Formats: sequence, structure tokens, C-alpha cells
Amino acid sequence: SPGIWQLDCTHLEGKVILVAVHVASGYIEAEVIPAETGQETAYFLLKLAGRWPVKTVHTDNGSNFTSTTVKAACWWAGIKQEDGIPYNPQSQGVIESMNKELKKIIGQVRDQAEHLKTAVQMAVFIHNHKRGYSAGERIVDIIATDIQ
Amino acid sequence: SPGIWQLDCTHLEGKVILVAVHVASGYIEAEVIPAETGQETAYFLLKLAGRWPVKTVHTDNGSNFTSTTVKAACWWAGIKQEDGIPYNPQSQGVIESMNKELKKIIGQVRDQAEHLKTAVQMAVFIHNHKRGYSAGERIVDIIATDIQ
Ligand SMILES: CC(C)C[C@H](CNC(=O)c1cccnc1)Cc1ccc2c(c1C(=O)O)OCO2
Ligand SMILES: CC(C)C[C@H](CNC(=O)c1cccnc1)Cc1ccc2c(c1C(=O)O)OCO2
Ligand SMILES: [Cl-]
Ligand SMILES: [Cl-]
Repeated sequence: SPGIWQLDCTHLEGKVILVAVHVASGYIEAEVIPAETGQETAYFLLKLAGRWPVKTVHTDNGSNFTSTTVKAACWWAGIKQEDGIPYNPQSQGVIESMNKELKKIIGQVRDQAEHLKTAVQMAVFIHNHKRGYSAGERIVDIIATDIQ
Repeated sequence: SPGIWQLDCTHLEGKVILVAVHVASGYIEAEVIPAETGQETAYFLLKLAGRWPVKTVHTDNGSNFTSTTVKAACWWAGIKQEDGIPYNPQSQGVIESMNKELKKIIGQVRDQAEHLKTAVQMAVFIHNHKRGYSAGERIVDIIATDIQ
């Protein structure tokens, strides 16, 4: 459980927002990309795995599950690539609610940033710091408990 | 101490590698940028602070210390912007040695990646996972101890 992440891809202003959620904590990392390609997803995963101990990734769709570049990145980084099928149906709703929450924050900061990518990073900040512990506090505690 | 980061800017293949080091652990985050501008540094700091609890940043040079965009990002993210003057002279050497180590890793992976930005992220991964604890383990423990 401390090593499990879920990929999530949402759309805003004609651009794509790629999100990784740490399932146990609700902590996120996100980036704006022109389009969701295997290459972009692969690069995003390399970044993520160098920063947190990523053991398993539930991919966001079949295309990224199939992509040879995504598979190469998962091999390189020692990540077990799994499907993101919501065998527990509440998983879909939780992800959907997070996407709505994130878009709401983006709208609230949108004026403070010229570029969407900046607004997204502000939204990541606000999400991870929101309290009662924050997602940022929870991910650290979960992982620290695991090491020890 | 758990909230203190140091910025570091090094050069390779005619491009700029911007690095943030968590001083107490040796954990790093890095990005390739065309050139070190206030705007790029500001954006990098927004990303960093959404992901880890950044309380203080020792800026890498006077230009970034002075930059109004960097100051705006530090204000936004609740970061205390400080100088990076090595009042303890061993600080310069430690940073220099890390830059050499990182360039060495980049050279060792350079063949596995078409693009420098990819090689840099692979180097971040290898640095943070290198064991006796790893930098990734140390940053988590330090921060977890602080919350508790
Ligand atoms: C820290 C925040 C409060 C301001 C900072 C500077 N922007 C403005 O002053 C501004 C505000 C409103 C309208 N137009 C500009 C945001 C920022 C930082 C770095 C970047 C950016 C941006 C961006 O504006 O997207 O783009 C890529 O590198
Ligand atoms: C996971 C590694 C092992 C391979 C992966 C794909 N590259 C190759 O197969 C390859 C290797 C050597 C020469 N030409 C191609 C690397 C990668 C992933 C995502 C990206 C990339 C790159 C990149 O190659 O820089 O560029 C931005 O998005
Ligand atoms: Cl790690
Ligand atoms: Cl945080």
C-alpha cells in the first residue's frame, strides 16, 4: 500500500492534465502536457519514481498500459505496471471528485498565473497542504512507518 | 533543518541543469532548462514547494535572489528566501562534488536516453535511491520525525 500510485488524466482549456495520486494518502503530483502520449506518460513516471518509492502504478487507460515506452520506463524504474480497472466501483467516483476539486482550485488561482501549467502547480500545492492532517503529512507518515 | 533546501545550477551539453538539494538528507530534485531565468527558477520552486514542505531556500546566486518573479513565488508558497553564501566553506565543496557525481551518472545513462532531460531524471532516481540509508529514506524520516 505505501508504494501504490494511480494515474489520472483530465482535460481543461484544450490541454491535458496528467495526475499521479498516492492512493493511501490522497497526495498528488501533476503536469500539463499537450496530449497524453506513451512518451509523455513514460517521462512523467520516471520523474515520479525518482522522487517517491513507486512500487506499483495503476495506469489510467489501455493505451498507456500497452505503450512500449511506458513499459520501458516501468522496467527502468522497477515499477510494477497494473491496470486501473475499478474492481471497487467507489474508485471511479473518488477520482472524479478529485478532478472536480482540482479544476475548482485551478479556477480560483487562474487569475494569479498567466499560464495553465503554473495554475496547475498552485493547485497541487493547495491540494497537498489542505488540512486533521494534510495529504503531504499522510504520505510521509505512511512511507516512514514502512521503512521503520 | 527539515524545511531547508539549497538551489544549485550546473551546466552540461550547452544546457542548464537546475537542482534543489534538501540539505539535511542529500535528497534532490532537478530539471533541464534552456537558461537560468527568474521565471524558470520561480516555476521550479512552485513545483518543489507543492511536493515537499519547503520552509527556507538558499538561492544559488544574486540574480535569483533579486528576481521579482522568484520573490513572488516565494511569497506565494510561504518560503523564506535566503542567500546561499557558504559561511561554512565546506558547503561549496559538497555542492561541487554532487555536481561532479551527477554529471558522472548522466554520462553512465546517457546512452539509454535520447534526450538530456530524460538522463537527468534517471540521474535523480539513481542519486536518491543510492544506499546505510538512501537520501530518499533520510528525507522521509527527517520530515516524519518533525511532524510527530
Ligand atoms: C508566483 C505567482 C503569484 C506569479 C508568477 C508570475 N506571474 C505573474 O506575475 C502574472 C500574474 C498574473 C498574470 N500574468 C502574470 C507566476 C508564474 C511564475 C513562473 C512562471 C510562470 C508564471 C505564470 O504567470 O504562469 O509562467 C512560467 O514561469
Ligand atoms: C525508459 C528509457 C530506458 C527509454 C525511454 C525511451 N527512449 C528510447 O527507447 C531511446 C533510447 C535511446 C535512444 N533513443 C531512444 C526514454 C525516454 C522516455 C520518455 C521520454 C524520452 C525518453 C528519451 O529517450 O529521452 O524523451 C522524452 O520522453
Ligand atoms: Cl525514492
Ligand atoms: Cl507538502
